[PDB]
Amino acid sequence: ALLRRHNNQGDNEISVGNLRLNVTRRLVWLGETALDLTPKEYALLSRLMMKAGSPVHREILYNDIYSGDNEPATNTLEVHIHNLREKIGKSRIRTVRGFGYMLANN
DNA sequence: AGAAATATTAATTTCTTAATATTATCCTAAGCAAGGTCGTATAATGTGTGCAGTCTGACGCGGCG
Repeated sequence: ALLRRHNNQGDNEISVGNLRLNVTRRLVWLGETALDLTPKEYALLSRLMMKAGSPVHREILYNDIYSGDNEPATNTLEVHIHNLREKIGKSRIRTVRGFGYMLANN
């Protein structure tokens, strides 16, 4: 409840185009079908959709999926975004060099 | 049943190359404001410190008879 009221502005459903995300139920809906999303990809997608339209920093994402203790040594955020874009479509997740990524609303 | 060891899918770093698109040097041409020099033909021809308040006592020393 807390997380939802603060970040998702109180709403239980994020509606961006054909993407619909129930953050409380952990459910992602491409159009009307359901998607099998790994934990990490779910976290990334959650964050991008909550801050709809506005690019999120790379470091914000890196913290958001990676617990302080287990921090890897190589390219992971990029691969996770790649698979998120493969399961969702290259159009949704636009790349903003230097300052992370952005989910397009328009 | 409550763990307690095992086989599977499955979520996931890790390189790797290529690649792929963005982005940021670079570099020279050119341009514009700024800084430096010349050129002036009525005639014009010598000076300001514009003073300075005796400090001062030996003392050096150059004279100085």
